[PDB]
Amino acid sequence: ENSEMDQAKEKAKIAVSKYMSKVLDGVHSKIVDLFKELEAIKQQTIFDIDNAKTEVEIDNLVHDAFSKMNATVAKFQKGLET
Amino acid sequence: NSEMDQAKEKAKIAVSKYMSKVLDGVHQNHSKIVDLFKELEAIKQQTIFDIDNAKTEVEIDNLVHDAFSKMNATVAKFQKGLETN
Repeated sequence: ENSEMDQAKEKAKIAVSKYMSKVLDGVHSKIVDLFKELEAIKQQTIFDIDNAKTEVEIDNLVHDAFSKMNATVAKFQKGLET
Repeated sequence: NSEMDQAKEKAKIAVSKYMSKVLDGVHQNHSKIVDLFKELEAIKQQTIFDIDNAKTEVEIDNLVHDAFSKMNATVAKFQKGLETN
């Protein structure tokens, strides 16, 4: 009844997982807290995608997760300063 | 001395390589992904400059990590820009 919109949800969920890997690579300790925080954002974004009703809510949810994940890595980096 | 010289060389390369690393997986009528690339290129040159002027090896580290932190914040601002309404 509602394919295509179910593919969009499925690709967005995967993209959120795939991005979390990417933002971990090149990052090299409060890093375990970095893991946990990113995980929290990913879980919360995939839960909200599962409830999205349009393609713009889905896309907004993805790019917001992307934004939050880069931000979290920014605080982490700033925090390795002395 | 020549170990400060080598510490400076290696920091510049970490800043240069990371600028590729941050852009990976970032993909999405038209995006400001060209201004994000000019913005990242700006943070890099500023930082490569500041490394040369750095006094100690603890300052070199603060510089590298501060640059890492700026590039993720820039990418973060770029992603937020991609939302709508």
